[PDB]
Amino acid sequence: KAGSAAAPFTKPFAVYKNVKFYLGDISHLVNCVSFDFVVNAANENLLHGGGVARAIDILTEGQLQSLSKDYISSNGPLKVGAGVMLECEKFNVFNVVGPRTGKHEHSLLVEAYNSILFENGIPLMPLLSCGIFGVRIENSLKALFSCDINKPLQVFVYSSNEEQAVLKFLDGL
Repeated sequence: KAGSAAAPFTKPFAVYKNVKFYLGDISHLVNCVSFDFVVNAANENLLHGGGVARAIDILTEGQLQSLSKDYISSNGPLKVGAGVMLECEKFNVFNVVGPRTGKHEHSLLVEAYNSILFENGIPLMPLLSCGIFGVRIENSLKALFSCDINKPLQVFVYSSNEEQAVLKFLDGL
């Protein structure tokens, strides 16, 4: 929930330099914080049937998936590490593909986080590759903080376990 809003804001549970972290559903947080685009942790085929992808698709009333079908028909699956901005009616959604855990996960997460950073403006974004893709949250955080972050990021996590992982990670800096 917004504390208030000349542009919305809410208390992050942690801040490190440019990066603010929030515990919250993206469906809620799009009304809590200030951001220029939302980041969808997408799969290569831009099939947004589950997770944060489905939350964002529902927020865009199916526009994300329809724009994604067009993008795929014209351009093909996103490369792991790459992202594409799809401008929906109410939200610009940057769809970025984190790697699955294994070889090259760090460099690929770094490419993905850099693609977010190369978009204009402030993202409201999850950490990438956590959960289903199997990357340890600590490694996802490590990749993110491996990048030159010269703009504000609004980063969200869903569980108190993730929140503790972030606070522990941040403590070690």
